[PDB]
Amino acid sequence: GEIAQGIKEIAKGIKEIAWGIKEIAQGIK
Amino acid sequence: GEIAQGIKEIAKGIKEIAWGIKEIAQGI
Amino acid sequence: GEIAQGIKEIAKGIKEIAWGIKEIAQGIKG
Amino acid sequence: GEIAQGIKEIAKGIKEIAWGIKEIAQGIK
Amino acid sequence: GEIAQGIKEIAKGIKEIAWGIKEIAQGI
Amino acid sequence: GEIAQGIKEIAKGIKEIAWGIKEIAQGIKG
Repeated sequence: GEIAQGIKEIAKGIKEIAWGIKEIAQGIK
Repeated sequence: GEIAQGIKEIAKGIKEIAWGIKEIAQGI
Repeated sequence: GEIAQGIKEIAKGIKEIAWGIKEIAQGIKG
Repeated sequence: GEIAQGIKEIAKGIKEIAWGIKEIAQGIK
Repeated sequence: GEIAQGIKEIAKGIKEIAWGIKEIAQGI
Repeated sequence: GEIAQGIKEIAKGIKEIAWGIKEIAQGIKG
């Protein structure tokens, strides 16, 4: 499904955002 | 299903983003 | 439902992100 | 609906995140 | 419906967040 | 669908946010 695909792509991007935010948080410390 | 799984994975990632944002806010 | 629960947990996390971003924005004012 | 309510609350929080990010972006300049 | 409207408003807010993040990245 | 379109536009914006966050993270390395 187009919706199923979109949700999968959002999940992937959110995982990448979570990683980058942790990098920023550690990089500020 | 696949949608239920995707929503669960998004919820998990958003919880992790919320924690990291709090760490940035405290770190600043 | 599992979807209903997931959406509720996303709403909760988004509220927490919104709070932290506001704290950062104010904290950059010093 | 619980889903309808959740989506409304997410939309509200995303609007607030958009505002705060713009504040940070301007505050960095 | 209400869900379709909410998803449209989320899409709009995410576009605005994407622009602001790019401004921060360029500003840094 | 309107929902299908909205989800696609969210996916696109989230990919762009992910890119910008990576740029910030690397840019904080200098």
